[PDB]
Amino acid sequence: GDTTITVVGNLTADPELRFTPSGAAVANFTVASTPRMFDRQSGEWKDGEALFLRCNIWREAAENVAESLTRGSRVIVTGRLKQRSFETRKRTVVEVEVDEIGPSLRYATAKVNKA
Amino acid sequence: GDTTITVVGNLTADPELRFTPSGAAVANFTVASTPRMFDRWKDGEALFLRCNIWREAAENVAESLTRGSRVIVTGRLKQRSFETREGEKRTVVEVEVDEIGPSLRYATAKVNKA
Amino acid sequence: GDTTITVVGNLTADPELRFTPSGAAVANFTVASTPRMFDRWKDGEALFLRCNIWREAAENVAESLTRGSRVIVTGRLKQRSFETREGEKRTVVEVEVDEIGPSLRYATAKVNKA
Amino acid sequence: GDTTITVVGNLTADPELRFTPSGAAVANFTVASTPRMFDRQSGEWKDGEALFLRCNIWREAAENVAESLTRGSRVIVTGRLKQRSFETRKRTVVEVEVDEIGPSLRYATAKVNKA
Repeated sequence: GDTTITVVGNLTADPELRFTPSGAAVANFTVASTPRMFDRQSGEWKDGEALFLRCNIWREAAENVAESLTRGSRVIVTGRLKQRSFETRKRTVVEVEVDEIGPSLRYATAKVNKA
Repeated sequence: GDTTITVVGNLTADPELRFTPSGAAVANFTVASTPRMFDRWKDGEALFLRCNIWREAAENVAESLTRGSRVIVTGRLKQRSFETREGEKRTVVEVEVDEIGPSLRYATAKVNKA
Repeated sequence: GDTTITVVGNLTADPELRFTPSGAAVANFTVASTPRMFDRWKDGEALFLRCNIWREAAENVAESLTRGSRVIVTGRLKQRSFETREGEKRTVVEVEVDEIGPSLRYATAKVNKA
Repeated sequence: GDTTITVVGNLTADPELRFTPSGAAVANFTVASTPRMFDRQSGEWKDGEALFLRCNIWREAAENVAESLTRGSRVIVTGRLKQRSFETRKRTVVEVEVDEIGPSLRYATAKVNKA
């Protein structure tokens, strides 16, 4: 029993594809979820918190991401919340191990190809 | 305090775009979600959820997706209690979609930016 | 790849503890979840989910909760397509519970550690 | 549209109740979600990642938490993911603004009182 979450947002930049020594592909990126707060006084719905989530995806699904998504795409993401330890000069970070992901058809249309 | 859910699965039938005489557009599609563990091992159970999305998105949906497409759907769980004048006691569930996209798990897609 | 949901709401009726002749214990309860925004404004819509939990938890549930209790439920969305030999075409949904607890939003509780 | 999540875990310590200058109560705590990985070789299900989430809850619901929960209780939590900026000597942190919360009846029974 892991802690999963769905994140809707935009990619801060282009997907970053590298390779492990053994050859498996990995893509990393952050998504930016911006909520809209109502403001029951002056103006209608405004822009809320930031929320920058670093997700990393693997092997052949990561290959697909690198080929389909770019800077500032609106995506839907579902994944597991992981926690990593980085060294000072020492605390934690929170990332999203991606299970599924795809371009949101809210403001865009897509041309899909199955493998 | 609405109950929301995320659902991954494949569409069971091409989307059904329709227009309200008020000029608004609507898409209806149902998602079939099916677990699948492996070895000694495969398949297991299923879930069919009637879904609907409104406005622009609905048009993009009907243009981008087809039967069998693996989509990720997020939305709200709506429920109605129909009939009683027949004796019975029926109930149905649907999902008012917020966001939806094709999955890039087994596919690649060219996202025509629009 | 199971579809899970979180649900907040009140129990509609005291839990129904039962024992299987195999010595296992089972709890059945349905949650009613109802949105409620305010001013000019109150109430709106509803959701009834048949729930079931097994084993130890089931015993604790039947001892801790009653009708009207506000619980937080997390679990799995199970669905069955019953009947057809009647002409019709019925479908029902239930929730196989993983975790459940009373909500401390409008209540306090003394958690007898056990 | 915020990013919400459900966290099941245990409180690392006792709830910490303070008060804003105006009088509103606030409770803070971290929950510890430990997943169990199967290990299809030697041993059955093991203990997985850590996952420490700092949740903070407000006014009169926080009062209720401070009165009902203690060190190492198993709780269910549902909330929004917030991101805060702390000063170096400068990056971000991720916390959970709690909506609802309660003791899980998995291994414990509870005696509830309505207000």
